[PDB]
Amino acid sequence: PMSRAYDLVVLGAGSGGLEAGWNAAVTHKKKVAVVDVQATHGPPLFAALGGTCVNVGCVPKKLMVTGAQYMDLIRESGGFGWEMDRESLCPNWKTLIAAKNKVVNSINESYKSMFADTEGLSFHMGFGALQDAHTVVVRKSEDPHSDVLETLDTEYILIATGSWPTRLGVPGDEFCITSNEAFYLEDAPKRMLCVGGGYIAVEFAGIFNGYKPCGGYVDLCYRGDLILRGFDTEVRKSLTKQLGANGIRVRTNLNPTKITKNEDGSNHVHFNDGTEEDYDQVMLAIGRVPRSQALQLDKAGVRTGKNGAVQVDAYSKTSVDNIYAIGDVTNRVMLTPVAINEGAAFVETVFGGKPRATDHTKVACAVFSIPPIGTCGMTEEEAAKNYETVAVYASSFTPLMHNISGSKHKEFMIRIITNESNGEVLGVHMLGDSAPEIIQSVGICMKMGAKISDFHSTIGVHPTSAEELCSMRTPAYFYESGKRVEKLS
Amino acid sequence: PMSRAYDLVVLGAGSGGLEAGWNAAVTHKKKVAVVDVQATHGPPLFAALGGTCVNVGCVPKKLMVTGAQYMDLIRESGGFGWEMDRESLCPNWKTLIAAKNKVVNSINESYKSMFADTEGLSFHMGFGALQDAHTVVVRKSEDPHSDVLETLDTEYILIATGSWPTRLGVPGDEFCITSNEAFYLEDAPKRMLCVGGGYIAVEFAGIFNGYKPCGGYVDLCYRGDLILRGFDTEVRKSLTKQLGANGIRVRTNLNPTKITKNEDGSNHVHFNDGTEEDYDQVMLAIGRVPRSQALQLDKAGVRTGKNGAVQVDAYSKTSVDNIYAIGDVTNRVMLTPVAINEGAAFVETVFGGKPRATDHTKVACAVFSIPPIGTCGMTEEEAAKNYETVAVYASSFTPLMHNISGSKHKEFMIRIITNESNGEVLGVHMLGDSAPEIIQSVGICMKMGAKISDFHSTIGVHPTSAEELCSMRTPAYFYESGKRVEKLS
Ligand SMILES: Cc1cc2nc3c(=O)[nH]c(=O)nc-3n(C[C@H](O)[C@H](O)[C@H](O)COP(=O)(O)OP(=O)(O)OC[C@H]3O[C@@H](n4cnc5c(N)ncnc54)[C@H](O)[C@@H]3O)c2cc1C
Ligand SMILES: Cc1cc2nc3c(=O)[nH]c(=O)nc-3n(C[C@H](O)[C@H](O)[C@H](O)COP(=O)(O)OP(=O)(O)OC[C@H]3O[C@@H](n4cnc5c(N)ncnc54)[C@H](O)[C@@H]3O)c2cc1C
Ligand SMILES: NCCCCc1cn(-c2ccc(-c3nc(CCc4ccccc4)cs3)c(OCCC3CCNCC3)c2)nn1
Ligand SMILES: NCCCCc1cn(-c2ccc(-c3nc(CCc4ccccc4)cs3)c(OCCC3CCNCC3)c2)nn1
Repeated sequence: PMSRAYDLVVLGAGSGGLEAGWNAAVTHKKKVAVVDVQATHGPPLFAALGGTCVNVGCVPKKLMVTGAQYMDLIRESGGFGWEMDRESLCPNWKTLIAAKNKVVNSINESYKSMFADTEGLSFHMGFGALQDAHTVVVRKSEDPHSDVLETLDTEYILIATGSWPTRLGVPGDEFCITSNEAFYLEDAPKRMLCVGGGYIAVEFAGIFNGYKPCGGYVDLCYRGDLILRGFDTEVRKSLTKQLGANGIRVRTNLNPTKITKNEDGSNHVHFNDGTEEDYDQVMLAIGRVPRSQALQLDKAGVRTGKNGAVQVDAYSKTSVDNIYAIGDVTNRVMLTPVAINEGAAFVETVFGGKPRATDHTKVACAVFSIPPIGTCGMTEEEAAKNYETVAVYASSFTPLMHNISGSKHKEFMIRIITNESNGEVLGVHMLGDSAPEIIQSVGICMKMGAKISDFHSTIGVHPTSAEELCSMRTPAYFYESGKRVEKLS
Repeated sequence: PMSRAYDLVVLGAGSGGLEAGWNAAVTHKKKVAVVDVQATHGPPLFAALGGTCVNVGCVPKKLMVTGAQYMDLIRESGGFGWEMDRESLCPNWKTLIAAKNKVVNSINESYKSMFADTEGLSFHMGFGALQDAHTVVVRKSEDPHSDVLETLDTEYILIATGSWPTRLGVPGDEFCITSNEAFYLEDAPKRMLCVGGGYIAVEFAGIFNGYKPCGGYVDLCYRGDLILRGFDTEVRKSLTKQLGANGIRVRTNLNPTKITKNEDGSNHVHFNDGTEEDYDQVMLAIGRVPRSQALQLDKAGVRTGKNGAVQVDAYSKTSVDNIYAIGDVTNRVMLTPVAINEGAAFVETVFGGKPRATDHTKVACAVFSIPPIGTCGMTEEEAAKNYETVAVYASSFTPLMHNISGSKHKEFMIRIITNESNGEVLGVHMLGDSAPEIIQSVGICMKMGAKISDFHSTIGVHPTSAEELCSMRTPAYFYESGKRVEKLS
């Protein structure tokens, strides 16, 4: 049947969008249109071809986290007998950004190669918006009276417009920055305030701390008692302690009430406790909400809810049968590899014939803090709620190399959460160098329903930090009927 | 029954010995005597309380590998904008050794605490030798006419005397060093020749290369075509290439015929090809044979064979019923965690009542080369022999951070070997930073009989090097009836 210009229009050329578009085009010879707002990373729109991850997320972030680590690694080299002037050690921030821009730019460039070279896959630059269930309009600007560039007549629509940082909404909010603006800063700031206690706040605290000029400092300021909500409690306390030792002042039960601009350019910040303080820059990392607010979803009749989240079934389908939505715009787990899996499972479902729903349980993630976190599965707090009897295995050690490096604060931590019944591993929570690498392969065991038996029965790899997974036999303590107990009934 | 001084005498206070001794003593309240030749690391005997691993193996080696990495890491920091004088960058070897000695010393010290503090576990310093099946004699020196220090009357004997470096046996052999002597060298050598192509040769090449003074160099000289026999062929070629780029000259089908001492202290080395060359030091790493040659095993009638290996059944028992032998002295897999498992499984078998034999299949190990290797299970060469149909998955990439670091030679490599029949994963072979950490948890999956299905069905952790395990769906090529084929019948 030769009806409609495109089989599939994809709003958002990000992690979810491109996977879907590319699969649909090459493996199922479908005609696929992919809409995004710019082809290259940067202000004023930030996101681009490749999406948030490539342009202003996972990729550039980890490049910069890697950069800031050299501060620690250079300190540490001295114990191993690397004499070299430590007074001459101020990192050049401009050289880092240049390098990071070069790398992101080459990815954007390799995505233009993809489109020109791949048959039946076209890229449409502007602002997508629905008109009906079968029509997506592309505009110059997001202002819905902007000149219309293209009207894409399509059989299926896939909404993959991702998410956008949330603002603080107080007198002074417009003088603060976010992840987006942080990546283009001309100079590393001397006096830096990271507002928030989520993984972005923490990762960027670590970056700024590494790239701070001589005499500078980083405060991390959080609404609540303990940073990294929904992470292992003892891992969060240990990281709080290690950010401290690395020179990051963590402040809790603290919220800016007001920001005003000083004469030199810096920002005055009033807080809850009465305290006033001056910062060269103030970065809000207080959450990310879906971008559905300009897609005019009301017009097509696709179902919205909790903060513009696209209401979606297991197979990613909206209220309208031909319109699907994946990634951060759905407001489930906001990770790149999830969106990629949802997009892959969308093409298999609709165009493959072979239906599949993404599996959201025990998906491993990481925090690229200094030091880093690797986690997969559930905290002991939620295990003790959903499970009769729960064993908590726990082990903390300092790798011998830190007796030499001077970094004696760098406790490596592993906690495993069990179902007593059958030994099943419900959660693994690691803090320390290499954790994100180790957890990936933990995530495979946990997928295969690994019991604690399966860990301690594995011959170890010496000397390693991971070999301590296979040395955890005796539980530290338990939970029967969701209350902590010294020992088991 | 109150008969015999000790339930158990353990010749060798190493990885195997101490595990066995300690388990027997605390968990089974047995009376345990542990014999070793000195309580502290160092010349002229090197090994000590804690064994080869703690004193002159895994532990000090990795400390020094960690040290040498700083050479690369400091180079790499520049791309991320770490300005600092690179002309002022010669590592102080004396500071490294001091530090490494401090660390090993504290372990030796913590093992004396263990003995004094632990009831029914005594330490007997000298040279063990059998007299009969129930009597171990301890002598001042290994000369079997040395003054006798103790006669230990015992019900069970456990031989855990480990192994010892092999010599080259040519005119000049006595002027060369080994792993043992390398660890106490007063100065880092300017012109270093590592003879051998085993993991020790390669790891030490990397150390010397990091700690070489200004203008110095390291040659790695190997008998055969390709270093690291019994490793993935494409991993060995890739590492050969990366040692090259890191400044190590690899030489193959090359063997020293003769070494003589020069006037200044250096060594003249004649080779096969006719070539003569001068080296400040020459380190032989050409294999390790059991220490059974002074235990006078002939007297007790315990069965020897291939190079003094103690002939042993699955449960570690010698020809004599009450005498067992574990670790490198058996000449199976010569790794610390194996010996520890054999010792643990000896105490459970004999003293526990609950018999168990160590499982030697798909045990993950690592090479602390620069860059490092993580491997578990079988090469495609032996898979293609023992299996009808074999799939080989393979992927090589350069992490984006090396576009910035300048280290563009640092290809990260993963190869998986499958049984086509059922998808089972028979082998995983990784080269690159973090590999030894990643392989540990691969070793758990492979223990649980993971299929390739189980890998690619796992949501990935972004951005990571390990997430490329879960992105390998299409085999690179196969093997039916042990011959390589482009594609499958
Ligand atoms: C600072 C930061 C760090 C992160 N680090 C990690 C990490 O380490 N690991 C990880 O797994 N995840 C990480 N994430 C999360 C990751 O970026 C997202 O989960 C992922 O990008 C979501 O993919 P998506 O397909 O939902 O949308 P995106 O990848 O965000 O793609 C959405 C695209 O839609 C476009 N778009 C928006 N509106 C329109 C419109 N009207 N018309 C057309 N196009 C439009 C945007 O320009 C954008 O390019 C990070 C996120 C941030 C912000
Ligand atoms: C340089 C090097 C690096 C290594 N790196 C690693 C690594 O990274 N990972 C890994 O898993 N393995 C590694 N190994 C291997 C590891 O050291 C051995 O596999 C392990 O130590 C074997 O333990 P064992 O119990 O068999 O004996 P050992 O640990 O060697 O203990 C034997 C002990 O017996 C004592 N002894 C000898 N003869 C007598 C006697 N007559 N009387 C009394 N005592 C005696 C010795 O003094 C010694 O202390 C390495 C080995 C070397 C040499
Ligand atoms: N007519 C059919 C045959 C067409 C055949 C065809 C391929 N390309 C083509 C073009 C590009 C890419 C990519 N590049 C990156 C960025 C990688 C990068 C960039 C710079 C430096 C280092 C690394 C991610 S993806 C690509 O990968 C396919 C996978 C998918 C994964 C899901 N997302 C989209 C890409 C295929 N050009 N022609
Ligand atoms: N009467 C019964 C109760 C006795 C109770 C009792 C314990 N100790 C005791 C004493 C020592 C150690 C060790 N230390 C290291 C070295 C660790 C180290 C050293 C320096 C710096 C950093 C790290 C390895 S092991 C130990 O660990 C038990 C496990 C075993 C594992 C198998 N090998 C032997 C030790 C127990 N002292 N008193």
